[PDB]
Amino acid sequence: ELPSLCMLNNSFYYMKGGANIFLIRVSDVSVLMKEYDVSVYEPEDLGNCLNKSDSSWAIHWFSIALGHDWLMDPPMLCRNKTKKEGSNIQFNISKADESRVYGKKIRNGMRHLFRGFYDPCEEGKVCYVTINQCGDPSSFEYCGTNYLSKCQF
Ligand SMILES: *[C@@H]1O[C@H](CO)[C@@H](O[C@@H]2O[C@H](CO)[C@@H](O)[C@H](O)[C@H]2NC(C)=O)[C@H](O)[C@H]1NC(C)=O
Ligand SMILES: *[C@@H]1O[C@H](CO)[C@@H](O)[C@H](O)[C@H]1NC(C)=O
Ligand SMILES: *[C@@H]1O[C@H](CO)[C@@H](O)[C@H](O)[C@H]1NC(C)=O
Ligand SMILES: *[C@@H]1O[C@H](CO)[C@@H](O)[C@H](O)[C@H]1NC(C)=O
Repeated sequence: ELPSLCMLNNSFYYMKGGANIFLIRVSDVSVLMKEYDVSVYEPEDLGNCLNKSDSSWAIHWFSIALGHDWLMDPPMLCRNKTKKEGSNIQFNISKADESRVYGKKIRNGMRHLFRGFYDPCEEGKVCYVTINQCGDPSSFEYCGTNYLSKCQF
């Protein structure tokens, strides 16, 4: 009934929600841009981030699990599903004054979902949690069997 979660290492994680699998990475680089890419204001805006209808519930579940407040928190950014390059849904957790409180909350959520998670975000620098759906070109090689066989799925 809940999505299944896997931790590969401190930067690479996976979620399985029904038939869909998602690559979740913690990193210090983003190629998304507010007012160019899509701002995810409400849960149903996730439909503009993902080509599969049955994927939105799982991403929403994960957002709630991390502590995202849909009404009040900074909107997630995502790449529009009309782009062939593939899904890229992003939480900005930077240790910088504008996103500081939010990032702390989201890292606490990561810690609660993956007890082995340690904080890799540097003070005054950018830091992100980024999700790509397996099977989109934006997942590159990382949903191959040589990766996923390390997860329980
Ligand atoms: C993620 O959040 C960080 C922190 O708010 C953003 O970086 C800041 O952007 C503002 C607005 O342009 C700058 O004035 C600050 O100097 C930046 N701070 C740092 C530490 O870089 C960053 O742009 C956000 N990322 C995305 C993709 O929107
Ligand atoms: C986790 O594994 C990926 C894929 O092999 C690798 O690229 C990445 O650097 C690893 N992360 C850490 C923190 O070792
Ligand atoms: C996504 O891109 C299409 C064009 O490719 C555009 O018509 C649509 O408004 C975009 N959606 C969002 C939410 O920006
Ligand atoms: C999503 O589907 C639309 C329409 O079929 C297409 O333009 C786009 O390339 C697809 N995106 C991905 C990431 O598969």
